[PDB]
Amino acid sequence: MEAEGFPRLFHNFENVPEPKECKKVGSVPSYLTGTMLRNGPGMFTVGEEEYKHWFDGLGFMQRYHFEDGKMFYSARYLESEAYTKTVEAQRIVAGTFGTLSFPDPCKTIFSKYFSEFMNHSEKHDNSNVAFTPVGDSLYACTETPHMYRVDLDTLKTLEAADFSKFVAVHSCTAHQLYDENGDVYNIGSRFGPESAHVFTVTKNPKNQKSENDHSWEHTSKIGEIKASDPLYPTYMHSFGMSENYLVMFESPVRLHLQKYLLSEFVRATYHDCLEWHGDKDVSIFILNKKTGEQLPLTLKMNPFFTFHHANTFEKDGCLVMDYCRIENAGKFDTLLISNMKTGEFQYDAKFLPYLTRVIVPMSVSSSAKPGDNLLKSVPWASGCTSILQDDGSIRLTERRVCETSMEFPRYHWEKINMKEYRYVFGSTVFGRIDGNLAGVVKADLKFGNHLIWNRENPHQICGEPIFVPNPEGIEEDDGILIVPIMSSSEKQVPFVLILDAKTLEETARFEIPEARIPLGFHAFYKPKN
Amino acid sequence: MEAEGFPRLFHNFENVPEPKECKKVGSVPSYLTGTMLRNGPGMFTVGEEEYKHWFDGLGFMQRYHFEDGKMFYSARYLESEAYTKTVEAQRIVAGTFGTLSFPDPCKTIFSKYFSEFMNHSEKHDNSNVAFTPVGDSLYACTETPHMYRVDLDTLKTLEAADFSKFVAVHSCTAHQLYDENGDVYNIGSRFGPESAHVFTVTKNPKNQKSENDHSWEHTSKIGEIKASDPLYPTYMHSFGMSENYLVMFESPVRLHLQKYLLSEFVRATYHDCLEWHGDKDVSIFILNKKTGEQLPLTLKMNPFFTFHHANTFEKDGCLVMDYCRIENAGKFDTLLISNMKTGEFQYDAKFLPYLTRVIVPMSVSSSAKPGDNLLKSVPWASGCTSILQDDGSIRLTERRVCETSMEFPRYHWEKINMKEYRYVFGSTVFGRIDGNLAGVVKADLKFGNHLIWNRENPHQICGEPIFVPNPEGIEEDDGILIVPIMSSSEKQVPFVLILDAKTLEETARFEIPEARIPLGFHAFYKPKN
Ligand SMILES: [Fe+3]
Ligand SMILES: [Fe+3]
Repeated sequence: MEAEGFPRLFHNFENVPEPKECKKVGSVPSYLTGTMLRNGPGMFTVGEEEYKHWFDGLGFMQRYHFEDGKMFYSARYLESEAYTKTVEAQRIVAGTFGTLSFPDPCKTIFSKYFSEFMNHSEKHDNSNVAFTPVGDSLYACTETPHMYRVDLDTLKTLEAADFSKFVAVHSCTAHQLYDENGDVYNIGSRFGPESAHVFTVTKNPKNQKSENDHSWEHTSKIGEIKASDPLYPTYMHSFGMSENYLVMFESPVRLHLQKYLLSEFVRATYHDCLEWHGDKDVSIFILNKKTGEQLPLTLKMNPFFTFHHANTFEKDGCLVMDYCRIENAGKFDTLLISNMKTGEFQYDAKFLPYLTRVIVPMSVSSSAKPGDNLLKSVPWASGCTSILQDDGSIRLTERRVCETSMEFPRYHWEKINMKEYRYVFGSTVFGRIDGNLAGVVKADLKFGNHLIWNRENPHQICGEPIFVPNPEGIEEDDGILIVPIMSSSEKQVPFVLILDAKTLEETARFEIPEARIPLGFHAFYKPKN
Repeated sequence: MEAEGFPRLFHNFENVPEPKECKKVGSVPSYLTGTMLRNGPGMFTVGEEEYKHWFDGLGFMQRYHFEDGKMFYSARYLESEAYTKTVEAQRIVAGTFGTLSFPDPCKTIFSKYFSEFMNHSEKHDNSNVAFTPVGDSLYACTETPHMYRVDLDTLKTLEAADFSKFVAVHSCTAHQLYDENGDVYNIGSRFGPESAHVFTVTKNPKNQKSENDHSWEHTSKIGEIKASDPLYPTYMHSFGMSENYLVMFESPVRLHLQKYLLSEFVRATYHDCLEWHGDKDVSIFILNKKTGEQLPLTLKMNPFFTFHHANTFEKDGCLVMDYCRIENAGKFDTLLISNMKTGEFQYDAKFLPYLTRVIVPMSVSSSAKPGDNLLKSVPWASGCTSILQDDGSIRLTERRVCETSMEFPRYHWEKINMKEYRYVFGSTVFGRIDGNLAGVVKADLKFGNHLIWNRENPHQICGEPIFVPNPEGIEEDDGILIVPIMSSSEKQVPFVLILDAKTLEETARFEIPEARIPLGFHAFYKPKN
């Protein structure tokens, strides 16, 4: 394992099976009682073989448990089929986002399988992206229907769950959204000659007669919207939800569907099948949550990609969408492990994300004429324009909310999910081209008074910040942020940073009693009460 | 069209239908009476679309006719099916090596054609590579069975010839070798679950019951050798021939056969389907020309690729093979038109070719022990080793003949084809990494002095040198070289350079009365007597 640099983060992690108390410096509030589960990649080499993409590493989950003003750390691999098969074969066996599976001599274009492959859907279950709450439990997810319930206290892998038993989808996001009733929404792709994006809701099994309090059984299709090009449907990482609407971008990142359906024979990864179609406008697709009907407006924007939406809400007949905008994501080669090991991913200017707002008029007034900015009468919409076109469509321009590049956006879900709001917290892990020292950004959506927490040295890397509210608080930022601080150097111990969300001033940190924590993805904080 | 640079060479050429006398400076020998036909790419744009690879341009043939101490120039497109379809087009209609045609909406994996595609074979007849003599005529060839007879005087496209009507191959080289009897040898690939390399002879249609004196009908399989990996057979550009043997390299450039067979659905070019398998040794495959039996020796080398073999001959029970060795050819992306337009192709150090010799022992003595260099008692084999292996195989190492990078090798075919010899003439068109000005190289295979003719300015590009013998001569180099000098500048007229082969000193040049001649490939000189 290398002493310093990003290669250090790509050596295999080992289980930390027993929770270890972490060295605390500072103080935490009385309401910091709960458990944060973090998902991400942890196994990058198997024997002499190496995974290719950041998204590929086998899921290695961590538990950050807060109790009596202390923090306890543990970590374990997810016991997926992908993991078990690879550990038992000491070879890369299961396909992942960007690494080939072992070639099967019985699956060639000259074998009988070539006559059966359309009947088959190969299970991809490296659920290393995030955790999704369903009733009383958390499920580890990736961008497939194949999930695992995970024990909050022990990180034990419990039973598998197959989303596609309830709705016919081939892929789906690992970023399901949920509301105050605990109902869980997703969008998935059903591939075919008329590929469609399928919008789903899963009712909270606790609020209804169910087989158990963590069941997915109450899952149904809300509606669906066809891909513009059925053979090149958009890739999708996340989507947005307001009180009444679900919204997605038809991005320039497209899946080459015929190549993916044949990928076993042409020996292509899912990653190989992504293409950047810069010659096409982005479209906004909006579905009514109650009727399942698509909003009848054509909504076009200049090309861009977003991994993550922030919050989404309705105001004055408009749909407000915040998201982290990337000018040209390509096909995500920037996040190949070879390009991250050098650190050069951080300086790919066209790939860096910036928090961005777009404002969609949900109706066009009868007095409006082509060329009119339909937002001109919306005072709070300054910096966005949504211009009526000659053909009745609308062209939307965005406002960059913050000049500091940021991603992994989070907000005060308990108070203002699906409502007008002021703050987005994010991380600068993707990089920066202006030399800024920022690690965590608190972006101000109303007055532009942004706050930052700076990385203390070049070996610190900020993870996704999680907002935990003060139960006795009233303002949107009355709470703390939990921020995992990863380390790319043996000179820097990893730690969990606790910030006052109002000021981004540190109140405590907890040093991890291990040399490394993963260059990970998303985390979920479950309060004890 | 730009005033200067390689982009000049990638604008479409226009027909020059009538021979134009060229401005002569200097003097030529009395025996320079004959016709040189040159093949190469000339049409690179169709409407606003552009072909992608150097190998793609539709064939544009030139005639350089030497007579009465004069040279006459004319040029015309080859009237293939591809050309005929394309002039009547506005987008790329005929697919080539590295460019797709427009997609057929009825040929998706969801259509009935997906059940029929293995029965269908699309004709690729852009015969733009070289000319091959068969009886009394010349045939324009590419790396497919589809050829055209071409009139020596008018460049008129005559009748098509389909090699696959006489032997079952899917592809074959455009670098057929021939002997003093006018027999024509090739190697072609028959793809399938046990892909094989098929070795062929075409008996001179003269001296035999034939439909005419240029017929391919007397074509038979000499034998065949299976690919080591039937789904990854080697790409092949050329091969070698001695008095009694045919020899080919199983190179690291491999065809991804499954991807190629499915290329209509995954929208891949043949070029896209080439891959560099750097982790594999090169194998030498040798076939006896008379008996069709494969040499029962296993012969391995460190990876490399060669476009062009030079001469090949037997001596003292060994098989001597000369060829232009490239360390890492990748999948030929260096020769994409985008990378040639910038001139940067000339400085890809691992892609540059170097004339090279390897020496194959055709038997292993009973006294030989593993670890023995089987060439140790062969005095002239210095710098080469063929070391017997523990498993009975032979591992061969090569000798770099000349330190100046060179390709398009030619030799004094009339005197020493298939015999021991001294000289290879070549061009530096592929580039150089040391800034040298060399244009034409005369390499000495007997450890002698290599001679060079230097380009006069950076806008001169040397084509393939052809050796024309002095009939009164005795020495191997008693003759002249004909060298097309292409121009990348409106300040430089293209011309044909006539060099004394003994000294590589110019005796004459003929200025072409056109602004450009193509960045072309191979040429054939047919003497008038
Ligand atoms: Fe994500
Ligand atoms: Fe060639």
